[PDB]
Amino acid sequence: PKDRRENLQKKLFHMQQLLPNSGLPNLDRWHSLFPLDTKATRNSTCFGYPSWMYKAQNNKNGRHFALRRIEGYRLTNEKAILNVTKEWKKIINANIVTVHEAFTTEFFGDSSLIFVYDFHPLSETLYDHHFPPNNKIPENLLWSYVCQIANALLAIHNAKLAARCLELSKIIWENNRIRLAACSILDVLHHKTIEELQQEDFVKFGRIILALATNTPTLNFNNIDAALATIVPRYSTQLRGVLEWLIKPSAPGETKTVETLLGGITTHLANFANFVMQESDEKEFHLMRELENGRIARLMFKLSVVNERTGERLLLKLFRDYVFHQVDADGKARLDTNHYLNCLSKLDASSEEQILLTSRDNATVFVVSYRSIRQMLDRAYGELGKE
Amino acid sequence: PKDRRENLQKKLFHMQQLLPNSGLPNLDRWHSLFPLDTKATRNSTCFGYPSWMYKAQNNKNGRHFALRRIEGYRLTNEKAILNVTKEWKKIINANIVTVHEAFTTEFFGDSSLIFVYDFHPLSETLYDHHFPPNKIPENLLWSYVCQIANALLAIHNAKLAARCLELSKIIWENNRIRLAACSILDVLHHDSPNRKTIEELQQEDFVKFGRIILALATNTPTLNFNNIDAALATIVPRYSTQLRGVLEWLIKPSAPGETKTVETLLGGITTHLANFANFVMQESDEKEFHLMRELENGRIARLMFKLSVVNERETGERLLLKLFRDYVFHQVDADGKARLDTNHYLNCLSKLDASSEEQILLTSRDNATVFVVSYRSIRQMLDRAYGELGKE
Ligand SMILES: Nc1ncnc2c1ncn2[C@@H]1O[C@H](COP(=O)(O)OP(=O)(O)OP(O)(O)=S)[C@@H](O)[C@H]1O
Ligand SMILES: Nc1ncnc2c1ncn2[C@@H]1O[C@H](COP(=O)(O)OP(=O)(O)OP(O)(O)=S)[C@@H](O)[C@H]1O
Repeated sequence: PKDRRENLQKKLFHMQQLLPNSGLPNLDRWHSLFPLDTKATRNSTCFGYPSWMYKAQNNKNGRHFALRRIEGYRLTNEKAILNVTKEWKKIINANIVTVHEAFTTEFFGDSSLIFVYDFHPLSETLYDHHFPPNNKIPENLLWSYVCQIANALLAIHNAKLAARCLELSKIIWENNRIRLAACSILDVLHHKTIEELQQEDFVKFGRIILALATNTPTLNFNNIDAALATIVPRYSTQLRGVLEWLIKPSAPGETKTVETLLGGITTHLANFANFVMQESDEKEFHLMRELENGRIARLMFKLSVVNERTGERLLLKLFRDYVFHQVDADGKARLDTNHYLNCLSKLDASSEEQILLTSRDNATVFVVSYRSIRQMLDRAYGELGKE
Repeated sequence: PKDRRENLQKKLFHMQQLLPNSGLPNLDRWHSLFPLDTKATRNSTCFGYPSWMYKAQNNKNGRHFALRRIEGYRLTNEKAILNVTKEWKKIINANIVTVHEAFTTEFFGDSSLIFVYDFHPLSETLYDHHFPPNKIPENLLWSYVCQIANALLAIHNAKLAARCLELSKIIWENNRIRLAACSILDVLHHDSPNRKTIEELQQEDFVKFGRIILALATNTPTLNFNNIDAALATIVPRYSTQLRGVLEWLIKPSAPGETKTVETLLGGITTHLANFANFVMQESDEKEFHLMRELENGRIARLMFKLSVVNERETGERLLLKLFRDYVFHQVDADGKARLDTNHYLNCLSKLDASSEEQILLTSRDNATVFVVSYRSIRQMLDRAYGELGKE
């Protein structure tokens, strides 16, 4: 479908996107740096330092990656990078943006620390997404968020680690898929036990969901119980119950763990697993249909290698003119992308439909089907492979 | 990849796939019936009647569906088909082959009852897959447990039961399993003495659940009543203790003080549902990269469309596009023989599509002149020339 296709068109387009007038310094291992930031203002609330986001191409493999730059940071200990990235690089999770390495650079005309993450096109912060630069969220979507975050914490926690940074602005959204996008950063900048940090995780978890449910971006100390009571008419009591459990501190004799929360999740984990599957299935049928592009592109390779290098190949020449050199009555071009598309669709299927191939010298004209032409193309292409 | 390319084409070929000499009769709304039974033998153990499987194309929408034929069933009551399919038609679940309708027909030269299901290409029965005509990994077994649990959850919350729960009636396709005989016994037992309650029937599901997994785990197709506890102690060394505990919980009838529900099983599974959920998600992501690649192919094809339109329509700035085409596809070796290289073709057009800043050398027909040019420059010459033809 169209929305799915235009989403994919927007993803591929974001990756190629550049800014011809931009002046950002090329790194030793990176080039084509592109800004990901959506506003012109930066605060040090999130990191303790100003932050910049960029899309860049790797010089060695050419793939695109995301770089989070921390402004005004000087390395005072090579252990702070090495003792953190050694643990976080290993963590691979569908709801955590994977980090690869961390290094300092001086190319920004200052001292910056640079983290590399997987680049996810069209990702926008969960904050900006539910609170635009200027109603209520379905409960199902809220449960989608809880399950995804639960999946992440289970894995982080299975590594004797903690998220530390768990906020609306550091979780990326892309078609209802959310990921933790600031991992391993506070781990480095700070050099306090992991368990208490793990407990704060549950707390930060709760405020994020609570914020979305009550439609309030900024969160205060005073309404952890007030805003908790605004959700009972709009949402189920089960929802309010989970939020209450994550956010409230005590857990007096047996402290909060992810494994205990899961039974709390229950059907939504099963339901959720069902949803991702319905989605993986829908992509499967959508994939098979696109396979034609590969079949069509591969046909164009063959036709172009053969053309213009005589014989049976004359028809193939006459065929290209038929597909692409069509003109209107005044001599004006009859550009029709659909025509290009439909000829090749028919060529790929070895369609039995017939066409008229007039030579430049009009004395001879060939009546032929797409099937025959298709068989002719592979033939000529195969004879070039013999030598 | 080779496997990814080959698996998906095998799906599309199977949906369209034919057998001309079959002699099979078109129904009131269906045509082009293609047989799916892979074996030459039929027993009436599963349904009580011989069964036949077909793929058929719908007369109205042209889409393919699977039809399970029950040979020799005479309709004695319409309430049997309405009362059942109205509840099951409502259920949409990824581990359940969705059922649409049920009707009788006489086109087979007899009395047949027909169920229509969604058609899932390249599907094979869980039985034939693991027991064809060394250990099954534990990860895969939990995947089956999670999927079946997912199905039972949806079924049970609909005040229904699986009824049909066997290896031969579950289809496997790339580690994805689905129940493929649902709503049938609902019909075939719709009219019989001593009916069990949906509550009692729901309990049998759990028992059949355990036996299926147990069967895969003990790698014994045939399972007997005497080894429900015997075959159960062989898996603690091969498999984890959690797994044995769950099978025991599912299979044993007793439900000693309370009877078993899926909601209770779910909490028993715990991390394995997350593991599974995490896995399906990553696999769904990989399809996204393959998807984008194919969409990319569309962009490459659209570039060559433009390029083919311009070429042989020249000199000037279009002479370079002509020379670019020679550069990409008319490459020859030192001997003079053609140098076919799809990779060369591929990487050139990728660079053309990205408006790469990389430069390449374009030699003219006459070996005297060579153009130092970038893909970006080539790209801008290409789009500029293509736009100027729509202007006239
Ligand atoms: N792995 C990633 N892949 C792609 N885009 C990403 C990735 N991680 C982050 N982003 C993008 O980078 C941005 C990071 O968020 P920020 O720009 O720091 O939020 P912000 O609030 O606008 O800026 P502040 O206030 O200075 S933290 C998001 O808008 C995402 O779109
Ligand atoms: N809903 C379905 N969609 C696609 N293929 C299906 C479906 N249901 C069953 N099949 C295929 O049916 C084939 C065999 O059908 P079955 O009736 O389940 O087994 P069988 O051994 O051929 O027949 P009997 O009578 O049980 S011995 C399997 O290889 C499956 O791929």
